[PDB]
Amino acid sequence: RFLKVKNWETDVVLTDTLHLKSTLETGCTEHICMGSIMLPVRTKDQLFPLAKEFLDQYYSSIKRFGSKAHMDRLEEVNKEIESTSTYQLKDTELIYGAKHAWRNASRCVGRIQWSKLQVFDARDCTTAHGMFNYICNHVKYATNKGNLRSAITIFPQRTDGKHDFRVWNSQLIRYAGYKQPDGSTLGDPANVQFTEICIQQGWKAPRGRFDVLPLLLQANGNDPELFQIPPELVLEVPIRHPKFDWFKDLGLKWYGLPAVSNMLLEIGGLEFSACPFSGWYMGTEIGVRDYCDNSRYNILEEVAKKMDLDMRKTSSLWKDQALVEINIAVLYSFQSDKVTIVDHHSATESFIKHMENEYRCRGGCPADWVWIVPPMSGSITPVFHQEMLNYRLTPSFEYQPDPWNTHVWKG
Amino acid sequence: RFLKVKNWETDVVLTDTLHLKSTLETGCTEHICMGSIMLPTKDQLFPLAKEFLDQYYSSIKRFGSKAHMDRLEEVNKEIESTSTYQLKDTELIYGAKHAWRNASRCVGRIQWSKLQVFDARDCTTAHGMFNYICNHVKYATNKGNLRSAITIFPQRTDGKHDFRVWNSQLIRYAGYKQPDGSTLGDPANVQFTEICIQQGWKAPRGRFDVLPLLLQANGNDPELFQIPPELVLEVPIRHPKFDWFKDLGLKWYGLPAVSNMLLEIGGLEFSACPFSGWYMGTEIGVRDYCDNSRYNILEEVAKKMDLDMRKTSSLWKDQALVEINIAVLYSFQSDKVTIVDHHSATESFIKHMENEYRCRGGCPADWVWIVPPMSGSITPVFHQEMLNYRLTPSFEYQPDPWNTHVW
Ligand code: HEM
Ligand code: HEM
Ligand SMILES: Cc1cc(N)nc(CCc2cccc([C@@H](O)Cc3cc(C)cc(N)n3)c2)c1
Ligand SMILES: Cc1cc(N)nc(CCc2cccc([C@@H](O)Cc3cc(C)cc(N)n3)c2)c1
Ligand SMILES: C[C@H](O)[C@H](O)[C@H]1CNc2nc(N)[nH]c(=O)c2N1
Ligand SMILES: C[C@H](O)[C@H](O)[C@H]1CNc2nc(N)[nH]c(=O)c2N1
Ligand SMILES: [Zn+2]
Repeated sequence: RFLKVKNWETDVVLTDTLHLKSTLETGCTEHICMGSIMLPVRTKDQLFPLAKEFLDQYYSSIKRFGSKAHMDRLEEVNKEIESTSTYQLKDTELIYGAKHAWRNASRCVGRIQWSKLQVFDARDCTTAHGMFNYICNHVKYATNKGNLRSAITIFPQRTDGKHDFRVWNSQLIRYAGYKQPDGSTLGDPANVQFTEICIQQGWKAPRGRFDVLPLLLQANGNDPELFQIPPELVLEVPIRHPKFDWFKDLGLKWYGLPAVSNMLLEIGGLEFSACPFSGWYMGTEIGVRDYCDNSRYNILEEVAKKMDLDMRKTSSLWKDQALVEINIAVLYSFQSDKVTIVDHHSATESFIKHMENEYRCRGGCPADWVWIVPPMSGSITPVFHQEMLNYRLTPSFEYQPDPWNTHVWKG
Repeated sequence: RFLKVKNWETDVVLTDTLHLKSTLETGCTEHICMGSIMLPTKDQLFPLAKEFLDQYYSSIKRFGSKAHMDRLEEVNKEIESTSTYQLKDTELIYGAKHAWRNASRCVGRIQWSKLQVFDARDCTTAHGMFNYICNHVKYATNKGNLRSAITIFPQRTDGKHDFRVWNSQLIRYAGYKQPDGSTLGDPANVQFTEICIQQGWKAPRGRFDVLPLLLQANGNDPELFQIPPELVLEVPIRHPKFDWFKDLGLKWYGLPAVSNMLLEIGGLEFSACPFSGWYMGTEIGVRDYCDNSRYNILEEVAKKMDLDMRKTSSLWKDQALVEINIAVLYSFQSDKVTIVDHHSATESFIKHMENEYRCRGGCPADWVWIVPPMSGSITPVFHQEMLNYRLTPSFEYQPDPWNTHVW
């Protein structure tokens, strides 16, 4: 069965057949849409179908479907599963797998870049210290002195789920936050809980507004250990505004490398539970969400103050006014320092073109509108007017519970 | 099956039980989410009627009472005979108010229980419909102190006797494309603005030309009528800071009044049912003025602001968009015409959601439509998980008359 999506701005219609190859389930039914819900160990029995499915895709993409090499590989994975209850991916398979997961990520506006991903294979890693080493090379390579490059590092897959590799950090680089006894937060409120663990694990806290957290790393199901990213490796950008000279005196800066480290890469039924990946920022991620969410740095008040806006009635749109100024400043700061960044008009325009192309070549592009539309200026970007279909393909990135909620402490 | 929703800005958690009473379908399956898609007999009539009368009698705490059963009985008899039935006034009022209460795409529902219902079921002609509509407009407008209202024309019968209002809103500006290539006035209304001339309207050939009402009673060819200009309240748009703003010569009408929808009560189809309330600011400033296939004034306003229009990253569109929206709010407020800003309306709807969770056990809401088209993440609805499902009574879309009416 075929499906059509329409663009309401341009009247362009497209046709999805790709949703037919859809394995996983959405959370919705005929009677309920869960489209805005934030969050919607394997036996051999369930493993071999998922293995075969994946290897069938892999072998079409290299145009060797049904080849002797396709058949032998199947045969060999089969054997290894019945013998060992799991299997190992070839290098090329891991590469293709990680690229496809990104490509299938329906919540990512950045997917035009999907085919340029530097995959680091850290499947020989055995210790935390090893993890730290791999991650440092990740950070340095992806940073590339401000000329950011997409990359991901892949640690050893789950086995019995008692020997997990995890990167406790949600991102490799993120600022501390510290709840004060008067109730106010210093630094990033998003990171309070994780900062406390870090403190607990013996991290000595500088207790400033922009302290970079230490990596907290678990190998082979062991207790996690702390490590300090070398600060020479952490690219940061001081936030100034092109016209507003007082802007710099707000004391704000942000780091340049967005690197998500808490998700799970599923490839052919294998679970890679530490797979930190990184790209570059869309301006709004910092300027709208990081600075301006009420449960984050929440600088709207102080920026609006300094702008002397009328703050006495919301109807003055003073909140909206400051929000724009702050995003102007984020883009200007990064561009001035030659650190890769993309604005939301440009990101969304690019994505429309990716999506169209994806329909042409692939028969579809799963896309989550709730997440693809930017958190400011929604309707003046072309994605707002784009109908999208959301469905789950593997390989894929999935969420996983926070490790402190599930970890068996060794002491 | 007892579902939770979380606010991620406040950690507030509500449990939804109301979705279990869902009678309509979404477009979504286990395998595909369609959340972002704009438009996805005696027999079936009795259950629909029963289900409706059941909620009615329950709402007035007379569930399973004498009066309840008798009514079920009476409606049963009438169906058996006439192949339809008629709603009592009280039911009609409940039906409409509830159709609005169940509108998952509407942010303005905190107001749902104060809808003024005008029973136009006794109407028989376009002139009649015109008269009923003018009274609606005048009552609703109320000199700027806008009031919610809906006017209900007769229900569908055999579906060749349909009452329809061909306009998509009662009050909308004409659109005509010119030899030059582009468009004058409002590009959304081009096709209809033609159907009006292709029907005999002389057009004042201007921008903000209020279009003629085009009315269809009992299935007949539809007829033209000009709403007395004195009944169309308009607001000249100016900026509280920028005096050149007014020189763009922009105005907007005060009365948003949707007129092409179909209202379904207890299986009955009210296909002419224009309803109106008041504007949230962004509807005009973000959508009407700034959409590319609408008035598209951003490029023009940005100029007068002397912004850097060289590169997308100066956020000039965004900068302008805010000022425009300041100007709309400012003007309406100055002229004491009712209007609500997106911050206030979303705060109100969060409050409404609260209310509905504890009083009704839930509140269907379509996130894609509830979050405003600007400044999304700084309004509280952005961070609010919503569950979307279809309840009844309801408003529903229906095909453009001209594609359908037998001429
Ligand atoms: C090229 C630079 C990139 C940009 C500008 C970009 C943009 C984004 C943005 C704006 C979001 C929504 C995040 C939010 O606002 O909360 C997102 C989500 C996502 N992105 Fe991309 N992205 C990029 C690279 C990548 C890479 C390299 C991967 C993995 C290989 C990736 C995978 C995802 C995933 C899995 C999500 C969903 C997160 C979730 O479900 O919580 N992104 N991306
Ligand atoms: C009180 C002032 C009101 C405000 C501020 C309000 C606000 C809104 C907004 C912002 C939308 C999304 C529309 C768009 O962007 O195109 C909306 C849609 C809707 N509203 Fe309300 N509304 C109000 C009164 C009413 C009344 C009186 C009714 C009916 C009695 C109603 C029923 C609907 C319906 C049925 C839709 C969209 C239907 C669809 O597309 O499926 N609204 N309204
Ligand atoms: C609070 C919260 C709740 C929840 N249920 N899920 C989440 C995860 C969502 C998320 C949060 C921050 C950063 C990203 C990331 O997606 C940010 C990112 C990553 C990459 C690689 C590139 C880029 N431009 N941006 C994703 C967060
Ligand atoms: C182009 C298009 C195509 C399509 N298939 N559907 C639509 C959506 C239908 C719609 C359009 C404009 C305004 C409203 C209305 O929702 C606008 C409105 C109505 C009321 C009563 C109050 C208020 N504040 N605002 C509804 C649009
Ligand atoms: C494609 C997308 O579904 C469509 O543009 C929707 C999105 N959200 C909307 N939200 C509102 N309030 N009004 C709209 O017209 C739309 N349009
Ligand atoms: C409730 C809702 O799902 C949630 O607040 C979402 C909405 N859209 C988003 N979109 C992006 N890009 N990032 C987010 O964190 C969110 N949060
Ligand atoms: Zn859905």
